Amino acid sequence: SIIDQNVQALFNEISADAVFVTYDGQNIKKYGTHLDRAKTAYIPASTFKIANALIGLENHKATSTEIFKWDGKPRTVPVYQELARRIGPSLMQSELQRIGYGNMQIGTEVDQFWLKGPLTITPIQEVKFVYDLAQGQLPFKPEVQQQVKEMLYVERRGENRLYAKSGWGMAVDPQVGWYVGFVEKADGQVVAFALNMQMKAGDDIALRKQLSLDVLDKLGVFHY
Repeated sequence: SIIDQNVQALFNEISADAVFVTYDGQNIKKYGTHLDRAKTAYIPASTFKIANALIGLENHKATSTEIFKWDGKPRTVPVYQELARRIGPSLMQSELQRIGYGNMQIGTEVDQFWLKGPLTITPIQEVKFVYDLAQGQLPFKPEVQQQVKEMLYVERRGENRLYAKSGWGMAVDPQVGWYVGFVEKADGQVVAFALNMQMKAGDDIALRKQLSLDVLDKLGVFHY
């Protein structure tokens, strides 16, 4: 109660339209200025990178070394567009259906469907997806799930490990901002999370991360 309250107090300090969803395998919890956002569908933007990498590796369209290398070039970080193209529309479509990702619609010959639509996904879907990833519970090779996990690795605090992916849909209006991830605790326990907020042009690039970390701190889940 008092922790939930204290988190709710935090969202007074900023005027952004936002939700923060957590999932621990059992309960969805929702915090923020506009809780309706949790069950609203938005374009994944670069959060799609999570599905693209999994699908690419599972169907032998890239190795993890190749993806890790592409991700680390002098250069945020976007979907590996060449890999999406190697997967191709037919396979992407059937793989997204197979795994149940968002609305599972990519259109027909849409180049960057994660940026333009028609693909969308709720925060609640996002947070359950990366939870499944964290626990090896997606229908992919365990090795593939582990190597996608490590692509998302941000930070360690003790043996509490933070994993995250940011997104910013600049081509939809209103624009959408994502910070999706999970904290894998030292014991083994996992708390998945999703920041979803409305973005503007000229907004601070660092705010999604910093707001998420402040929530995770208040929640007792991770102390950056």
